[PDB]
Amino acid sequence: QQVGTSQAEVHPSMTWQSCTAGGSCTTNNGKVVIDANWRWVHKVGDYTNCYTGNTWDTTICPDDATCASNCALEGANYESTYGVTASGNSLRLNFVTTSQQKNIGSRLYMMKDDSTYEMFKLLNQEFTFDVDVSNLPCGLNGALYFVAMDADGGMSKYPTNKAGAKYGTGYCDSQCPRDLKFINGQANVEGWQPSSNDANAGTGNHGSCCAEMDIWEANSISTAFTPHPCDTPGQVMCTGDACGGTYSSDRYGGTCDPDGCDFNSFRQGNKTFYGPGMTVDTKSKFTVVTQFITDDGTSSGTLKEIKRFYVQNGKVIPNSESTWTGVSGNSITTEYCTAQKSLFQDQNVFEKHGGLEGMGAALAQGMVLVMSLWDDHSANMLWLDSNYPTTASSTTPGVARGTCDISSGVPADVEANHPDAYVVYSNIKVGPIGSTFNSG
Ligand SMILES: OC[C@H]1O[C@@H](O[C@H]2[C@H](O)[C@@H](F)[C@H](O)O[C@@H]2CO)[C@H](O)[C@@H](O)[C@@H]1O
Ligand SMILES: *[C@@H]1O[C@H](CO)[C@@H](O)[C@H](O)[C@H]1NC(C)=O
Ligand SMILES: [Zn+2]
Repeated sequence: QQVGTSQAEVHPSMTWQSCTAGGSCTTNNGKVVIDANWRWVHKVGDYTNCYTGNTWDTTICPDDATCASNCALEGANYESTYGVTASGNSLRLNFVTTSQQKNIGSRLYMMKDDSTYEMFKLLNQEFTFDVDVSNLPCGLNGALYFVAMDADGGMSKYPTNKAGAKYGTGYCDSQCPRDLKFINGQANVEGWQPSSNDANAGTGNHGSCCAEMDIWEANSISTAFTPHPCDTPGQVMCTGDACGGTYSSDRYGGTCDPDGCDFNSFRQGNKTFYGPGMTVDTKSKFTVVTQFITDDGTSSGTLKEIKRFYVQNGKVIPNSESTWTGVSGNSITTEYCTAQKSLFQDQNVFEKHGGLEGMGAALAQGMVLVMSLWDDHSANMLWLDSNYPTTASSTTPGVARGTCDISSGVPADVEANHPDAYVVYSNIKVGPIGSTFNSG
C-alpha cells in the first residue's frame, strides 16, 4: 500500500523500562502505532475509499497488485477515532468509539522509532507489566502479546509496501489471519468474502502466519497465557483454507498451532485464584510477570519453561497449581503440555509445530509487542471465560474456563452493551529473570 497525506501520522508516546540484574532500570522513549487494518484506505490522489464496510471497490482494486498500487493508508486520530490514549508509561484502549463512524476495538504495536517496531528478545528474560482489567466484562479480551513480525512492517522486502511500520503494516499471528486487507505489499481483494457477523470485516485468499506468544489474554473474569509455535517462526503468506487457523474449514490443517499450550488457572482447576475479589483481584490494578527460562540459563539456550508471577498490594503471588490428576505444576513445560492436552482431549499440534523449542526459535528472531482490545466473532470468548465447547459438561476436565454464561460474548451484544469498556496497560519492564519484581 501507498502513503496517504490527508491525515498526518503521529504516534502517541509510551515509555517502558529495560532492567538489569539487581533491579536498576532505564527508561526508553517508545511510541505506539495502530494496525493498518483499522485505517482509512483511499485511492491515491483522491478521497474515494478502496474499502468500505466489508467490501472492496473492485474498479480501484481489480486484483491484489493493482489495488496495492492504487490505494493509500492514512494517518490516525488516535483518541477521537480509535479511543486510544497514552500518557507516560500508560496506554488506554477503549472498546467502541463513535466519530463519523463507529470504531470497534484496536490493535497497537510498540515502536523503537517512527519507522521501526521495537524488537524484543525474551529468551532468558522476563516481561512485566501492570494492568487494569476491572472494566472488561465477559466477552471482551484485553490482549498483550508478541508476534514474529518484521521490524519495518515488510518495507524492505516488499517495495509495493511504501507505508511500513509507520502505518502498522505487516501483522501476522498463529491463526494465519486472512482478514488483513494488505499482506506482503499486496491487497487481499482477490477471493474476498464479507463476514456474516462483522460489518467491518471479511477474509481474502491470503493469510499472514507467524509464531505468537500470548503473554496476556484476559478480562475481569479469566486470563490465559499461551505459546503458539509455527513451522516457520516469522511471517509467511499462506493461501486459502490451507492457511488453517480460526475461520478456516480446519483450524488444524496449516503450519501454525491455533490453540497453543495454555495456562488459565480456572481451566487448570482453581476457581478462586483470578477474578473479582480473588487471590489476584481483578477489581484493581495488578502486576503480571512472565519468565522465559532456558535449558542452560542463557539467552542462546532452548526455551524450557514459562513461569508466571503476580504482584498486587505489594504481595508477590506465585501462579496457581494445576489441580487435575496427572496435570500438575504451576508453569508451562513440555511435560505439562503433553499431559494437559491428553487429559483435556485436545488435538496436540503444539508439538507438531515445534513445541516450546519452536516457540523459542521465534523468540530468538525478535518479536513485536502488541496491545489490543477485541471481541470474538468466532467463539464469543467462551474459550477464555466460559464453558467450551458449550455443548460439553462443565464437570469434564478442560471444558470450564471461567464463570461467564454460555450465552455471553456474542459480538452484537458486547458492542451494544459495553461500548465504554476499556483496558489500561502500564509500566512495562523487561530484563533478566527476577530483575523486575521482588523475586524469586
Ligand atoms: O480460536 C479461539 C481461540 O482458541 C484458543 O484455543 C482453544 C480452542 O479453541 C479450544 F477448542 C480448546 O479446547 O481450548 C483452546 C484453549 O482455550 C486459542 O488459545 C486462542 O488463541 C484462540 O483465539
Ligand atoms: C487456588 O490457589 C490459591 C493460591 O495458590 C490457593 O491458596 C488455593 O488453595 C487454591 N485452590 C485450589 C483448589 O487448589
Ligand atoms: Zn474524489
